[PDB]
Amino acid sequence: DIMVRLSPEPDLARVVMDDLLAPSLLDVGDYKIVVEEGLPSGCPCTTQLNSLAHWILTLCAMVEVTRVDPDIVMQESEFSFYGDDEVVSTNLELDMVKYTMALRRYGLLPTRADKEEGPLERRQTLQGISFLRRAIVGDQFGWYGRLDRASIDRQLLWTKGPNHQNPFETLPGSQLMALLGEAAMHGEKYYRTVASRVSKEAAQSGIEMVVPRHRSVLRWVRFG
Amino acid sequence: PSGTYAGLPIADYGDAPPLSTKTMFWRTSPEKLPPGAWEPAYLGSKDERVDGPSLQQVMRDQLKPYSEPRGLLPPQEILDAVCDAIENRLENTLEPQKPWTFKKACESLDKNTSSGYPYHKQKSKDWTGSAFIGDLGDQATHANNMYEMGKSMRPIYTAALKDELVKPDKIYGKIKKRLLWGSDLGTMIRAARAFGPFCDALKETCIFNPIRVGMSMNEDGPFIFARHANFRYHMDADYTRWDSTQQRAILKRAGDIMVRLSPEPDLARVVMDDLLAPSLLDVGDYKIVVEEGLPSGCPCTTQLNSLAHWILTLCAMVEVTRVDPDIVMQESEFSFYGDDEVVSTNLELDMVKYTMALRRYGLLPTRADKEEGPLERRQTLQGISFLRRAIVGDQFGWYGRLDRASIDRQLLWTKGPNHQNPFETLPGHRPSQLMALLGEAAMHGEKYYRTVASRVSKEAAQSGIEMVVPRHRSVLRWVRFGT
Amino acid sequence: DIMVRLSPEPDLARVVMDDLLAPSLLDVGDYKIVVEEGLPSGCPCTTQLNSLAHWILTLCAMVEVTRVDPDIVMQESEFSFYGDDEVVSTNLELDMVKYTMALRRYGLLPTRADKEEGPLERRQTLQGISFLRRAIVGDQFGWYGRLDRASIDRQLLWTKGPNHQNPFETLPGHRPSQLMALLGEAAMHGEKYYRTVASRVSKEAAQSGMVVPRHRSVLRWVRFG
Repeated sequence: DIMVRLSPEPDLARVVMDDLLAPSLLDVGDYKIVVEEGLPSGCPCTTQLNSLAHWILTLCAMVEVTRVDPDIVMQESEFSFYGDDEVVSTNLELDMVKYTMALRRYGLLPTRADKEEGPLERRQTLQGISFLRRAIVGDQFGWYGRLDRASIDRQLLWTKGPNHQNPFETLPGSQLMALLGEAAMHGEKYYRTVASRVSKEAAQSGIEMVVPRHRSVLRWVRFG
Repeated sequence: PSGTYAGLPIADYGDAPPLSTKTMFWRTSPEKLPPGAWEPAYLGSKDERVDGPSLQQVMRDQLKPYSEPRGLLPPQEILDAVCDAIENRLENTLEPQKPWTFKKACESLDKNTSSGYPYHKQKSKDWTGSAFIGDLGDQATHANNMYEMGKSMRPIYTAALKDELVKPDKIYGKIKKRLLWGSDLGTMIRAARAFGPFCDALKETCIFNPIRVGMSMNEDGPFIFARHANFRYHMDADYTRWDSTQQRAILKRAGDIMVRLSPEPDLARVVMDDLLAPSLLDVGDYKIVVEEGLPSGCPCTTQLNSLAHWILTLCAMVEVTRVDPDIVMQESEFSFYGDDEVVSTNLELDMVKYTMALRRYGLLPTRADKEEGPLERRQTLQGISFLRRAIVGDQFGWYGRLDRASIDRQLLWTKGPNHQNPFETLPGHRPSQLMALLGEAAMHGEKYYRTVASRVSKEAAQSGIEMVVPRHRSVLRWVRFGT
Repeated sequence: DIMVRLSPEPDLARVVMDDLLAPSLLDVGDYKIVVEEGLPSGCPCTTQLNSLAHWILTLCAMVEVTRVDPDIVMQESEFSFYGDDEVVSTNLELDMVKYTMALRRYGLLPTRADKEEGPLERRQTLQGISFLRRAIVGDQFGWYGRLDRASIDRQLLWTKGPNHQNPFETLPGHRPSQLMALLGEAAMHGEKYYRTVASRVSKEAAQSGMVVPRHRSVLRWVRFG
């Protein structure tokens, strides 16, 4: 309804949204079944819609805990929503017990990092939080998001290509420089490791590639 | 052979010898023990002090914790960052070393301990003063050739029980005897050649790095404690079952650090992979498979354990404070000797969440009052314990002082050959240990020094020769300030 | 008196100290004059003696200011004395006004770093204070004393040799250990200054007839080694 009211052609978007949010027909191959609830995550705009829903739910929980009007929360808070992914920063003293209780009451499934039962954790610093598979870090140059180490090693182990049946087939056929950049934000040690791996790899395939110094590629990815 | 021994899988049959029923501790005088005094641990079915279980049952009781579910692993980003920080600090601190020869690795071993599998022979029985010969010589040569070839060998550990003075409740009440891991000569030599350079280079910087393995309390102690006292808050977690509760992944990170700093990294990688693989412990009846815990048999096991302790502590502090590990490391001073720690820091640490993260990692920290709850944090270094010493400070500086009870114990008990009745009086020599005891007693004042001096004079005037009991001030100056 | 009473032959040392502290005969070339006061800084022990005097004076001022006993001062404080050079660390709440007043009353001439009149400055951190012409610095590895930059550049500009008249004459002689020690002292200032000093040393070695290590190796050698 928000998206329609904010659209330049509200009646046509109203019809399209009513069609989108009606009980959906999912084709599982054998039959077409009717899914009445959940999110139909197929449409191109589904990410914005999902993010707006996340925003609504979060604000609702905070108004249920603080009992103050949503504008008060929203002027005292900064939200970041990408579908199911969130980062919530706020100045209000939030009772995390009741916050988690209200979240679980809505049907949601919030989880602690230790995967144990109990209330959600709130920290006094943004460092360490994860967003878009990256960790939020800060230094004398400012804040940044750095891809975790597992994803870098993983993309060093696997490359994308045409569809095949045995995942352990080696492909006899860019991304390496992006991996080098993402590894530069982890220090000179990990950069040296990744640089050795890429140098050994690219000398077994295609063409040679310059392996920059840590400081140069770090400068390029941080301050472009 | 299949089955389950003490909750742990069975792999093969046991070639280990029977558990020792003797003790090395002798009484110094035929007088009656004071009530509540300490006595050597339970000695088996032949122990005439109590009727207790078999030593096999006590070893089973000590092996039960190794079957227990592990704790949670720290967050991966924190772990990677802290391991990189530790490795970088060691690179900045450690002096590069030259690879160890077979001769140097063979001369580094203690020849008064068992060779382990398969001979269980005292190393000195096949020692020439230069290299190994005989059975132990062939074992050593095979281990060395496999080391040079970069080929893997699986270590076979031998289980034993520790002979030591324990509180009487551990003898006349619920009987307990600490579990010891002995290693085989081949694995000893492999680990020596691999990590001798690293351990020695770490020992040369026992003052500037928290791994305090190899330090001398009387010479290097005061500096360590002044460095600690430069900081605001001080704590000691005093973990219970440190080795049983360790996770092999943390030990693998520590071993990666130890290998990356070694002069022969490819060979040390193979040796560490062999050390940290599922361990084969020989409990006498069977050879069982211990998949987790710490195999505390190898010569480098102390450095490895200390590094793991460092990793875990830093991880917990970074998980609570969310500040970078190097920032912690310049705002903190650690002292680690295996399971023993002293942590000094300026950061305002939420001891509740700190203890929560520690218990989440599988560790078992205990309060001083032995009651459950959060860890204690103090604003002074005074009272903290490290290497069985108490940290004290005065106008001359800081120092480590042996407790009074330990002094009384060493006055009551002396080490000698293995016997069956701990209350037998030793007719033999301790002319050197006694002077050290006099020095340790001097740090308690002239009264306690007079008492200890009376006891020493009485003990040496009823036996052998004698010695001149120096003035309090002279021996105090001698033990405090190097002479 | 302290130094004599602690010597193994106190009666023999007494006469020598009485001779040392008596009105001194200073030879200024034309005459031998009588210096009744001051410190005769010629004897081998003159530094220790001076330092002991420094100790006394410092302690006196503090007990005159704090009104607490000197042994309590000394167990609640840490002193460092090298003749006229000192570093005083203490936990006592010290009125720097009365401290400087008592020092100037004793004939001493304490000076601020900014060369302005007023009481002495006390800081809550040991970092930055100077002792033996070196600065006290601390890092994640511990504390250390590092020679200032000006002295390093000066020793790069000036070298010791035989006595001559024109200070701007260039010495034609071809210094190993001196330059290596200078490289070490420059290493404790960071890789930037170490690179500059290393370039200067190499350039000064291309006019004569060593291995210039990486910063980290020499840094570890001079810090821990």
